Amino acid sequence: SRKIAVGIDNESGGTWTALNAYFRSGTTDVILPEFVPNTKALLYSGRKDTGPVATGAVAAFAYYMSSGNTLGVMFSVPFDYNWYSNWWDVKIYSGKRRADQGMYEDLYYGNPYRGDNGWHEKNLGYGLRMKGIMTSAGEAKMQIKISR
Amino acid sequence: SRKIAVGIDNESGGTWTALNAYFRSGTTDVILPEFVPNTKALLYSGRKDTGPVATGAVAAFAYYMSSGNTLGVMFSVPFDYNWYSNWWDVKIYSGKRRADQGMYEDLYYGNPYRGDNGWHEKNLGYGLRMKGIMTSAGEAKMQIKISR
Amino acid sequence: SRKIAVGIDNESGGTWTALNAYFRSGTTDVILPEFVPNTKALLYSGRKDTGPVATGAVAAFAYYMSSGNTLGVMFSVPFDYNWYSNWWDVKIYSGKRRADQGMYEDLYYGNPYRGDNGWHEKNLGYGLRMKGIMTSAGEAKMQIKISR
Amino acid sequence: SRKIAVGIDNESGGTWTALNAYFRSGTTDVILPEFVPNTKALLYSGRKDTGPVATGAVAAFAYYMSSGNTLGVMFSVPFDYNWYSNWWDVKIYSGKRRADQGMYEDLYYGNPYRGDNGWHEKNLGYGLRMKGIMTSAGEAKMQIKISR
Amino acid sequence: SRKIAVGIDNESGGTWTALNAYFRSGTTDVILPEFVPNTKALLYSGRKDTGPVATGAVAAFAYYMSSGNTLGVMFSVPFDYNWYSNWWDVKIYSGKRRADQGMYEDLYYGNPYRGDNGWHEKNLGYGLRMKGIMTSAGEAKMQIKISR
Amino acid sequence: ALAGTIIAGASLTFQVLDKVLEELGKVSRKIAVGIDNESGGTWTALNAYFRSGTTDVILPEFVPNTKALLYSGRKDTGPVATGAVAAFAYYMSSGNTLGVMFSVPFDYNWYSNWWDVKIYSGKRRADQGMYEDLYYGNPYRGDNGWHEKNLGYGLRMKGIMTSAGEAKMQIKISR
Repeated sequence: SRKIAVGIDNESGGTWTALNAYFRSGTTDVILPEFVPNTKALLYSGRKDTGPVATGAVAAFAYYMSSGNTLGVMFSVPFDYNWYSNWWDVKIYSGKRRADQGMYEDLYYGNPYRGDNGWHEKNLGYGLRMKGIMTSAGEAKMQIKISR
Repeated sequence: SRKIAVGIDNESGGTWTALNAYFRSGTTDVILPEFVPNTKALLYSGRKDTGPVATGAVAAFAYYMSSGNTLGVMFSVPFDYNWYSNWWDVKIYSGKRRADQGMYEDLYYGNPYRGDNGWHEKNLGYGLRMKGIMTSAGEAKMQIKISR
Repeated sequence: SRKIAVGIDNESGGTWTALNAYFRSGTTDVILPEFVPNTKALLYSGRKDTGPVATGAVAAFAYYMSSGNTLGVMFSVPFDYNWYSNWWDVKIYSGKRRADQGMYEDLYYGNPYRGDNGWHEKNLGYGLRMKGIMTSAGEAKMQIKISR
Repeated sequence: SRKIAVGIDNESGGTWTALNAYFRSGTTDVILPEFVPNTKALLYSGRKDTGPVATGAVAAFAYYMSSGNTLGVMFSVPFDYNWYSNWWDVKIYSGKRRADQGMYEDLYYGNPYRGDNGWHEKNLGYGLRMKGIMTSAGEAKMQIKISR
Repeated sequence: SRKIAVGIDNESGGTWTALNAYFRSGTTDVILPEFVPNTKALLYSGRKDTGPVATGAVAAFAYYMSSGNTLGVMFSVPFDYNWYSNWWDVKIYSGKRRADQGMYEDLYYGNPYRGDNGWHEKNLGYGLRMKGIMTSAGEAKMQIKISR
Repeated sequence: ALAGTIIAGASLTFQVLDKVLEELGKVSRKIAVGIDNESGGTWTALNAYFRSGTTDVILPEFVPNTKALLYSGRKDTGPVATGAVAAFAYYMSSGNTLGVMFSVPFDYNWYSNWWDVKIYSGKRRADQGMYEDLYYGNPYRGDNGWHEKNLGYGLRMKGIMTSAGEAKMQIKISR
């Protein structure tokens, strides 16, 4: 039972606009919301693919803020923890950058915060910064505080 | 199992009238809602045939806007993903064009948007544009925004 | 079948900032609440990992006192009471100290209070005294009152 | 399937605070009430060890009153009623006395009242009088009216 | 599946004080209430022993009339209807008498009332008069209108 | 309301009859009992002799004038194949015993639905003789139809049930 709940807050004073959600592995059961206005919250979810397949649920999605840049946020809940370990990363990409294979490659193989059930903080730049955390359970929970 | 639930935004400036629900593959448990008023949402569904039958889920839908043309839309959630994938496409067919094999071969075999759970935007013509996305999961649900 | 509900009262008069929650074994279905206002008691839980795996519910977690100090709380809920038992403790670590393997080892191998369903008192220093308990049951509940 | 519930009235003219609960066998899924103010009825419960164990929920708990002494209450719901039997007693102990193995055996091997489903009254002393009961059922339930 | 709900109304003009509840076999899942005030209805219940044991729920209990006398109720629902049958009786005892083995002896071989769902009427003496009835099934009802 | 709660004589209709019938819970041999009180006196609960069958609710102790009663019955719950065939005796305040019977057997293949209402002389507690005399005087078959009988002593009866085991007493006791 692998699934992830994603919650991101928008305080930056601008309107957030949906770009896409790329899925290296796994799938979602809910369509990602097209808008999350200022002083509002975002909800997203995912799950391991139906059927007895030994693969994780690894995906990322891109979100367009009113600032004209794009958040790159990822999650990775794996089926096997023998080698795979849960990871999550947040970055802001200049301009309108669509989430894709390369976005997950960059965020996963850059400095993705370990899913050690610990809050992680860093300045995303562009006057924006993230406070996020994702749990290490087989069914993971994630929550990101985007701060200006 | 693959059951589809389709919602579409009618912000095209004209109330839509349901013409027919051409189901290339699979069937549904609800009737194509006849009227889609302005500033409302149109909900429909579809699902594989009951029983262990190796046939996918494809249907093509037509609606008559007040602009004098007809929207041509279809969905495709295959039975076996080993050889096919999720697909969709949105078009406007001139005048009175009922849903049939026509739009299915014109769109699914034309330039269909991949069912990769990504937001797609293009000008449908006649001063109308579409904004849709549908998850790659078998149990998928899609939102397609039609605006003038 | 092991789990533990964790609740901490914040009488200290200052909001507690969530730092992290290191888990030596086991995971959680809830995230660490980022803020703990004064006169507001925390709610949290920990649980045994999915599967017939011999893993316990043993973890430590810390918060940031508004006084600029780190308050760390540990619990111990083993799966096998034959070789182990319930254990819990609080130890305050000056400044910003992250909960880690060292946190868990030091709290579990210092003077941790037995989960004998018995209330325990000790002034944790820095003008803060802990009053707490956690039941011997494998599906225990933990309640700690932090008094100034 | 053995069960024991504890409800103690407090007409002692002062505040009551929980000291600890000692369980020779069994455990409780609830927290000892840190406070049972005057003219307010205590709430407590317990049950045998979950699993195929041939041990009942035989236990006792020491509870502190504002009078300056400890009220000690024991219960004995056995697993094998064929050799064993239901039991309960309450003794008053000078100063702060903590429930332990000695406390359990004293309240068990002293003059404990039978699980006769019948009210028992005896002068506990120190201005405190006891009127209590608990059923002979395996799901025994105990109620004591502590009055002056 | 042997059980009985036992009720008595206190019209006698004074509060009734609970004394005890002697049991030869069977037990109750609810503590016998401490008092039955004037113009109030008492609720009691009992059940057969847990486990596949060839036993019924036969017992008795006593209450103190505030005028200064003890009233006691007998009930008997056997497990094996092939040989034994339901029986019940009530007669007020002088002063304060505890329900016990002798109480149920005198109340079960003491001309018990045949609970064939038919009213049983006699004067208890001391200015008090009973009125009660039960069914003959394993789940009978015990309602007594004690009146002056 | 409840089987046993007193309701007005006009209130004891077929609707309330089936309501109390279904209130007890669905068993094949289930009987609803309710007797219209136009007898000119308050009825007193004598007893309910049960050669067979059982029930949950109690005889209404007081049945005031212009105020009928409610009652329900149910088949036995055990390893015995019998129906809810039984009877009970009432007593109007006019000074006589109101004796009613209700035969709702488990097996309609051999036995059949029957009922009968009589005013037995004096204080006549319900017993085996009660039910047997009511069943062998003139047992009214469960024909889903009314049966009218002069009860005597300035009393008469008008009652009915269903044919099947889902019996339903709504009997009008008049002058």
